[PDB]
This record gives sequence, C-alpha cells and structure tokens, in this order.
Amino acid sequence: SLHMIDYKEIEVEEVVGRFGVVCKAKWRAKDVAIKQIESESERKAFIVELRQLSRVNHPNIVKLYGCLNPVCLVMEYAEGGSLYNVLHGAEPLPYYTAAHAMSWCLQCSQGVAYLHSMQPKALIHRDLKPPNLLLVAGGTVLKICDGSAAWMAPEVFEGSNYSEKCDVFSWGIILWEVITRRKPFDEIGGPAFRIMWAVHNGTRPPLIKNLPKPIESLMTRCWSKDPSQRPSMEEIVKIMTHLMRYFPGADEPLQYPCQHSLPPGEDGRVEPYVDFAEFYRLWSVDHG
Ligand SMILES: */C=C/C(=O)Nc1ccccc1Oc1nc(Nc2ccc(N3CCN(C)CC3)cc2)ncc1Cl
Repeated sequence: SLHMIDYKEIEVEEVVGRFGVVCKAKWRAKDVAIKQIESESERKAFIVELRQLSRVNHPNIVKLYGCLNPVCLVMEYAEGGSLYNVLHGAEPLPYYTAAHAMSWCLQCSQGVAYLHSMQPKALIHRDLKPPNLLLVAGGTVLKICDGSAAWMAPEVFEGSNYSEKCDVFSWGIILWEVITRRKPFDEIGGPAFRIMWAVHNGTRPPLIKNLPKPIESLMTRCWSKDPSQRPSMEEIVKIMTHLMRYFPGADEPLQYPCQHSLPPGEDGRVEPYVDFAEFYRLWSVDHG
C-alpha cells in the first residue's frame, strides 16, 4: 500500500544527520524528511525496511508518505527533532513537566504494542531509545521510527533467543530517563562493553527520590533480569493510560526555556527533574 513520487517533486533542502543520510525536504507544500541511499551496497537493506513500513500504520509511528531513483524514502518531517535532543541536546533546552514525561512514555508504549500485535509475526523494534523517538506538535506527540548498550536488555547482547520483552526493558530505562533528565549510565562511560558488563551483572539506574510507588513498581518490573517477569506492552499501556488521570496538561507545547543543571548522584539516589506534587495532590483527592 505504497505511493510513488517523482524525485523531481522532492525539493531536497539540507542534510539533518544519519544508516543512509537523512535530508530535510519539501513535497506538495509540506515539510518532508527523505532518506537517500549511500551506495549500491545498501540496495538490499532498504528493501526489508520498506516491506514493514507499509504493513505499519499507527499514530505514534513515523508516517511513510512514499521515489526510488536513487533509492529514497519519503517520510514525515518531525520538526521537533529526537527526544534525545530535547532531553540532553544543545541549549537552550526546553522545560517540560511530569505530564509531558508520562505522556511521551505512554505514547511510546502505544506504538510498540501495535508492533507487538502485528500479524502474522509480532514485529519487535529491538532498538528503542530516545534517539529514535521523534516529536511533533510542539513536542507533545511522540512517534517511533527505525551506543544502544544503555537501553539494551541483558539477554540481547547475551546472544540468547530474545522476544518482545526486550523492548519492555528499553521502555523501562526510558521512563527513568525522562523523569530524571539524566543520560542512563553516563557515570560508567567507557566503551559499550563496560555498560553491557554492568547491566548483565544486575546494575540498574539509581532509584528516584520521592518517586510514586506505583511508578517505581512498574519501572523496576520492566527491567527485571528475568524477561518473563516483565509486563507486556499491553499491560504498560493500560497502566500508563489510567495514571494520566493524575498528569493533566500533556497538551501544552514546550515553549518555556530551562537553564538545567545536574546535581551529582549524592548517595545512590538521584533527584527527579519533573515535579510530582500535583500527582500526589490529585491522587489524595481520589483516595486520601
Ligand atoms: C526515525 C528514526 C531516525 O533515526 N530518525 C532520525 C534521527 C536522526 C536524524 C534524522 C532522522 O530522520 C528524521 N528526522 C526527522 N526530523 C529531525 C529534525 C531535526 C533533527 N536535528 C536537529 C538538531 N540537530 C542538531 C540534531 C537533530 C533531527 C531530525 N524527521 C523524520 C525523520 Cl525519519
């Protein structure tokens, strides 16, 4: 169910970054992101990617508009950049709230669950990380697309036959990342294998001061060593959906500046970046 575009319609603008190269473009009075081919050697790689980018259609997944000469791909241009850039990119960094953090994660679990539910075979993302999570609509709508050791389940680089529960591990790490606005395992550093060794040994990001026990529970379950003890994405979506009742305001665009500074990890427990005062407030009104 694809679409063809005269490569003469594509108004190739400038490059944006990088498999292949990605260039901002225009096409039918809209902004568009195109993914050129780098050499003949990548002909086959582009193929498998387009077999699944047609099957897939979901709000929280990058839309493929539709062309092939030279091998190209026509996708929607997320003006907001990567979530990684929002969290840790070049200053000025935008200010965001606890509701933004939860909405981003909710929207991500929604997109992954659609892939896990794909027929006939469940499509596994295998590389869930903020660099691959793009933002649109003032940074309020997250969308998925295609040094990952920080977000990698310990059974993946273990070579074991893995499943879709490795994305659940990634999601868990991402939830800790938007709440703390910290790069996971930035203290370890070194080459990737030094993080792989740490996570494989059981190391996890530190716990968050004054984190709601429901959120702490879900986060830790998602990054259990035993994949079968991690919840399904369907379960994550459900839980995140019902928690949003206590996180209003995910619709407000990111527009306010932020001079963000990072306290060191004093005593194995880190301070969150977002504020949960409004959550404990709304929660007590329903309970007590
Ligand atoms: C979809 C997976 C993926 O890898 N996306 C992606 C990552 C990095 C670069 C390009 C990519 O592609 C797309 N990019 C966009 N939109 C976009 C806008 C701006 C930026 N910049 C601006 C600032 N610099 C410093 C860094 C990032 C990146 C991306 N939209 C769609 C797609 Cl497919």
